[PDB]
Amino acid sequence: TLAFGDWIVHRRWYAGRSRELVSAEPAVVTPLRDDLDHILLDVTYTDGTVERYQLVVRWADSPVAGFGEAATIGTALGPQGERIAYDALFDPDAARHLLRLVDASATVADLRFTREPGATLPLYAPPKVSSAEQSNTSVIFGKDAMLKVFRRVTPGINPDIELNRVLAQAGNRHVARLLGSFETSWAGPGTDRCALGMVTAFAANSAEGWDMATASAREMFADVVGSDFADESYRLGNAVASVHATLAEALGTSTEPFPVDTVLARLQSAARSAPELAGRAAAVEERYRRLDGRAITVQRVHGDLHLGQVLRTPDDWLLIDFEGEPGQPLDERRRPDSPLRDVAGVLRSFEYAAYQKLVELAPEQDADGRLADRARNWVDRNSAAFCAGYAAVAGDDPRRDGDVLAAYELDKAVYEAAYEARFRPSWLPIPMRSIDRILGKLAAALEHHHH
Ligand SMILES: [Mg+2]
Repeated sequence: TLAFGDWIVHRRWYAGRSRELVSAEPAVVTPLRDDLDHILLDVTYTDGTVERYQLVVRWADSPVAGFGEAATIGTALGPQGERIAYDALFDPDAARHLLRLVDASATVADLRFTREPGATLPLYAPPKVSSAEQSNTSVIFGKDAMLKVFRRVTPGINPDIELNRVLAQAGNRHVARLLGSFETSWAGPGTDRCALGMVTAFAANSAEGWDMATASAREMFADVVGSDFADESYRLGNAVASVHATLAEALGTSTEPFPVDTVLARLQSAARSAPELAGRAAAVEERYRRLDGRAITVQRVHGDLHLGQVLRTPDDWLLIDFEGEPGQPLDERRRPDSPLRDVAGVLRSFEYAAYQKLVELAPEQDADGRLADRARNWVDRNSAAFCAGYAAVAGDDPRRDGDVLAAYELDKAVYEAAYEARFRPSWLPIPMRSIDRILGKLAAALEHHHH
């Protein structure tokens, strides 16, 4: 008996949105220590839907200084008197205990922990909660590993754990290597699995691709595009193609028709959010319909790839965060898709990294368009370098199937336009300019005029 409902609604990882909660009750309580409980908490809404959250509770018989407001869940009487319930993920000892359960591949009631074979976990290292992690809770152990504990939990195979495991077990170096994970069942022993968390190698001294790209795209007086960031873009292309190759080998490839109806439905929806799109919708639809019946090769992919999802360590580019297409249910997130769609996601990301500058300037600051010209030249240079690096590993240039590639870029830009129109109108010119450019790129490719 803790007032879970009163506490959870204030948490940044709580996704109740505006909704009235009917109840918030533990579905399963699993003791880990005499003062540590693992809880699956079911929150029920007025429409009858239930959303499950994972909580770990540290009990204290007296107020413990280290915990702040967000980590204080409530109070209850126990067998030795009054107790305060804290969010145990903010307790270094409790976080270390979870890491030790992973290390041992322990089974505690219906909780199953597993250490990846041959992995070493930093049981000695100081645990610190990462403030950057928003949707889940992450605890970084020294400079060696990160424990990510899922907050909202759902049944089925977790794609981030699944694909990271495939990549690590195959020896692919372009990941933050999976070191362990843990899970439970959805409705007691013998029912659907429910992933609970993961442990990955942590890279100190890394840089986010988006930060490196934007720094390059902002260098003053850089009218002659430089080779240093092109070299990085090439190495990034190598890494993405290497990840795709490992995934294709492990999880297979297959053929499907280009998904004309799906991209048309996205276009129809987007055009409702962004009226600017109506003027382009007929042209977009024509290009998509030219792909009706086109067979495409599909495989397991990253699914939400952009420069925010890649890290440069001193030695390599890594891809992270394989949960898949945002907003989609788990089954959909595990569908195979074209590797060219992941390539398209990086190309869109280059466009934003260069053109963010322009939407933030006053018109008078680029009256003759010379900074816009530089942005275009920078995107072209680094897109070519990325595709070339991809080709060097894949043995096939993504630009070869240029029609399919451009159609995926176009579908992303249509979706971006709807987003910017709703949430950031000043950024709308970025995907609108892309749509007109890509319409020509795609028309050229559909006629086999691309290089
Ligand atoms: Mg991410």
